[PDB]
Amino acid sequence: VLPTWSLDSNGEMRSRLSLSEVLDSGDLMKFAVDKTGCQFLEKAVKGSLTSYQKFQLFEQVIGRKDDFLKLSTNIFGNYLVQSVIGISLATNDDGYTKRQEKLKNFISSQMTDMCLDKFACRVIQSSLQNMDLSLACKLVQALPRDARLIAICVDQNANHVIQKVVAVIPLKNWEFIVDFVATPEHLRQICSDKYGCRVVQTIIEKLTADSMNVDLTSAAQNLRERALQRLMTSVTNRCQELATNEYANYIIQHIVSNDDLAVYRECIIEKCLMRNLLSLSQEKFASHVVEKAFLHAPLELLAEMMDEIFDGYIPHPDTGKDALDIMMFHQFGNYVVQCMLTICCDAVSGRRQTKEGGYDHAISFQDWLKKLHSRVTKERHRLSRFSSGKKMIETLANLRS
RNA sequence: CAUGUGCCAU
Repeated sequence: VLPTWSLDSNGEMRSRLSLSEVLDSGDLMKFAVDKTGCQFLEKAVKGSLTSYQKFQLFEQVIGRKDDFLKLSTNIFGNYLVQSVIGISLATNDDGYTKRQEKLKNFISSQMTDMCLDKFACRVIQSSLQNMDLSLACKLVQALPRDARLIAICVDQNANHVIQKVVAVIPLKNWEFIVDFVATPEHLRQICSDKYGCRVVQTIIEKLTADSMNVDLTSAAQNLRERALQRLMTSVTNRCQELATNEYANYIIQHIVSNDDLAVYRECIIEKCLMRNLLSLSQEKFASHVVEKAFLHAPLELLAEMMDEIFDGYIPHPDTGKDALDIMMFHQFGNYVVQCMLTICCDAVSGRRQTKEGGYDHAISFQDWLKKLHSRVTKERHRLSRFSSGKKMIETLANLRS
């Protein structure tokens, strides 16, 4: 595959082969897509480069559209393109603006195809990270705004381009991605997907006013807050679909677990989880969300949650004597009951705070623990047959000390 | 029932 003027009598490259010989020969494309040839170029381009060698490298690697696209989508050549891009941005000569402008053009024209390509998406992320801000923002504007943007968010490779944008580009230049994701149909498709949920999760974290965003100005905080409220509105409106989904349940858990998103935790608990705890506790994926709600709900909402379990309506009653008995022995609900019991034991033993709003809720935790202990005592025979039941009994048996 | 799900990609 390599041109014969570069091989040995054994079929390998000559030791005294130089970078200028490859650049002057016009056969760089044959080396860059070859295994051992690309690695020669990888070592060569990181040595000392004369003015003309940079001239030749820039032209042949990032100066021709078809050659640039062909190398960016190659299993080996994509590494060479990333190396030359880095050299081009560290070489502040005359054509520093021409080369970066041309590089923008080559990428913008084939933005969707290279995002979806396993190897060219690496060129996108490297360019977003190292290009000047004003140039990197032009690549962001080149992202599609239709159904192709959904395919990017759910692609195994293209989703990292969106994650890179979120990480290194200011929110002002990718706010349209937030409002695209917050569109209900797009949110449904994206949050039902393995890679799409990580994209939405990364967006939520960046839009959170936590310790990592304290460096923002007031204008950047206001912009971030408005984008957060819009996205949270769509998330909370589809909370039932998301909490029960195999992938989106991690997003609802993150929101409920994050103190810096407390307003949306309480919104999720009321609009979605309340009056549905019994049904959701028997769900494979939503039961994890119910555990998080019990762990992190404010004490006023927690009291309503406890009261819903202890004296809750069972519409269309069949099996189980009450909601507590159903959950106590259900294959998934038993983890919720263990969570309820551990919360109450931690509160009674001074391991969990019982004061909120200035008033102590210890008397309520005492009442909930008394109900659970009374139930576990009367059910001890059947609980002894289950792993969960053994742990519930031991939890109450260890609180005696 | 000694029990119940991910992303982390050349």
